[PDB]
Amino acid sequence: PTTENLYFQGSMNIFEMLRIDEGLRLKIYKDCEGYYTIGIGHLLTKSPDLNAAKSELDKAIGRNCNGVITKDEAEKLFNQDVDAAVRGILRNAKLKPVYDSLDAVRRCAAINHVFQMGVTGVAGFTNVLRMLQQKRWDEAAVNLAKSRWYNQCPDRAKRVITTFRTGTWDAYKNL
Ligand SMILES: Cc1cc(C(F)(F)F)n[nH]1
Repeated sequence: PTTENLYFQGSMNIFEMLRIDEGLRLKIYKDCEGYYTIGIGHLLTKSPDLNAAKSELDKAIGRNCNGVITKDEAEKLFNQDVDAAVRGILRNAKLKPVYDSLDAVRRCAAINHVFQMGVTGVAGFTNVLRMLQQKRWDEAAVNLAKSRWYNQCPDRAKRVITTFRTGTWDAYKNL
């Protein structure tokens, strides 16, 4: 690896990781599962009612948005959502010990996974949790690739799975 390649891990963190997986959109859109989304992966609601999504947006941002936000507002919401996912892991009796056992890069993959799926969803991968704690990375990655989370929307999940496999940032290189 070049001097520049060795610097690349210092440029990657949970914010950059999720920014790649979720993208950045300033207008309400439907995600791969058809849920109204905005910003960097902010799920507004699971209701099919666009009006509900706009109401949630205005609540979340604190002004009359009519379905559009600024980059700065997207980033604020993004930071709040990342903090929520981290807090969700750390207060959970099942996730915390697994997360604690992980290296820094795999901890990012964990926060990412919880950001995407929510705490109970993630805690439901009983076997994968045990595999991660036991450093059975290949098996963990194979089992993650069976999940509806990955299979329903592979492009959003694939990088995270690879990261659980390797504990490196390689999946986020050369976009
Ligand atoms: C499958 C899984 C476990 C985890 C965590 F949060 F580290 F426990 N995140 N994703």
